[PDB]
Amino acid sequence: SVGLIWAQSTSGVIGRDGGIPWRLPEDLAHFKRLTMGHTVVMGRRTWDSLPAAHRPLPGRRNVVVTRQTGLVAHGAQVVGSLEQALCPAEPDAATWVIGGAQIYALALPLANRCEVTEVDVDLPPEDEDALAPVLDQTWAGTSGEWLVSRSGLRYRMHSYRRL
Ligand SMILES: NC(=O)c1ccc[n+]([C@@H]2O[C@H](COP(=O)([O-])OP(=O)(O)OC[C@H]3O[C@@H](n4cnc5c(N)ncnc54)[C@H](OP(=O)(O)O)[C@@H]3O)[C@@H](O)[C@H]2O)c1
Ligand SMILES: CCc1nc(N)nc(N)c1OCCCOc1cccc(CCC(=O)O)c1
Ligand SMILES: [Cl-]
Repeated sequence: SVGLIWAQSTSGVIGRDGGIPWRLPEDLAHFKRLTMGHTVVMGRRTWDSLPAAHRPLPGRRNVVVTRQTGLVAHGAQVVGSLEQALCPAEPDAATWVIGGAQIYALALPLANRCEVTEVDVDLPPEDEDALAPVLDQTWAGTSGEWLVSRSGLRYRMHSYRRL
């Protein structure tokens, strides 16, 4: 079972300028709760985007997908394709693909679950933005209530499963 987890603005933006263009502590807490103890698979750009105290993400098996031969990622396992990341020598009951846009597009056909945070922040897309995948009719989901963060942003969590 492979799941995707991401946070997006309502407009679909997930990344800008090498980072995430809002601050939402409640989403980071949700991400920690869903992923702790499990495998997290990410593209190399997302690995390079992690803040220092989160590189590697503590308490998870970190896997980094790159085409670079010989890349060392201290605290993570380096693999050469998403398929390799999903064929571990040591199986894990739960594997989460945690971004970014390039890796989500490769992972979506292989996944059966998506956990999405929607953030009500106005971000007209800009040309180098990383965008969320769009879930088609093969997916169905459920939505939590709109909540207000302690920092003031409206947000809500959606849970999708493959039909
Ligand atoms: N809001 C969220 O939930 C969320 C989550 C994660 C990331 N983000 C944001 O998203 C952005 C990063 O996303 P991104 O789309 O630019 O990059 P990405 O998907 O994280 O990483 C892209 C890299 O993955 C490797 N890769 C891609 N396709 C591959 C393939 N077929 N085989 C092997 N390796 C492959 C390449 O690494 P090499 O160049 O090393 O070969 C490529 O440069 C950042 O802004 C980050 O902050 C947001
Ligand atoms: C929490 C974002 C997130 N949220 C969900 N729901 N799914 C994800 N895959 C997801 O990204 C996980 C990879 C990035 O991890 C961190 C971890 C800690 C602090 C930051 C700040 C980024 C900034 O402020 O630029 C980023
Ligand atoms: Cl974390």
